[PDB]
Amino acid sequence: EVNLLVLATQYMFWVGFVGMAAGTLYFLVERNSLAPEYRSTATVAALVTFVAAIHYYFMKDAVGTSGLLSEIDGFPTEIRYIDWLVTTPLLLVKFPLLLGRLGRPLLTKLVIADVIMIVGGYIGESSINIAGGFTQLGLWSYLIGCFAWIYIIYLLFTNVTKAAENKPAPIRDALLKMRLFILIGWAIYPIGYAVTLFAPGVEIQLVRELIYNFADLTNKVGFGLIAFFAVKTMSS
Ligand SMILES: *C/C=C(C)/C=C/C=C(C)/C=C/C1=C(C)CCCC1(C)C
Repeated sequence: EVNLLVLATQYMFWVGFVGMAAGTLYFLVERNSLAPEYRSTATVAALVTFVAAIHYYFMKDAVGTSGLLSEIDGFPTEIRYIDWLVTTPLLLVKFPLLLGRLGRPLLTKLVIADVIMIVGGYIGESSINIAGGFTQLGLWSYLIGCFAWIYIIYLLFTNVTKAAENKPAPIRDALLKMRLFILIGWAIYPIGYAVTLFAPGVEIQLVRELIYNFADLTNKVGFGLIAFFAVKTMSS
């Protein structure tokens, strides 16, 4: 029997695709509206939504067109993590990019941590999927991942926060907003993992992907816009 939740998530994957495609085009069109020194801010933001767009395009093949639960296949975990592996670092660079051999140590710390977080997650999810339920590898990977994540938040609310003050108001204020994305917006994913780790089922997975879809829109388009307006405001 055809499933309404399945049809719904099929639709939402298109929403992700179109939202990401549209953000991508916005950033690319408004790039020359920027001083030549700020254009990289738009390009990096566009590259991220672009990657997420390709991710959401290929989700169409994971669910399929059937509407049947049992028809759900593909490699949606790999698709999502390859997206995450590329986009999360490209999102984190927006911090030292707004700041300015003086923003490179911060960047280096951000990305090592981020890489530990993402691949930890991948190892854990893959183990959970293969077993069809809780594994301790699934638990410890996660915890290590969360540690990396908390380390990132620490840098943003200390290192980044302090350097922010030495920047012009609209850049400083953007940087301070951006932090909350990583603290609150990014919290959605490890929460979704926790549910997955302790509550198996295809349907709950579809719901997590739904929520991730909104998280992503916020954390990629939203987060990109914030930084883009600062560099346009400071382009006068
Ligand atoms: C655009 C995609 C984004 C912003 C994805 C962010 C992903 C995370 C913040 C992942 C977090 C995880 C942990 C904090 C612990 C280990 C499990 C991970 C992958 C889910």
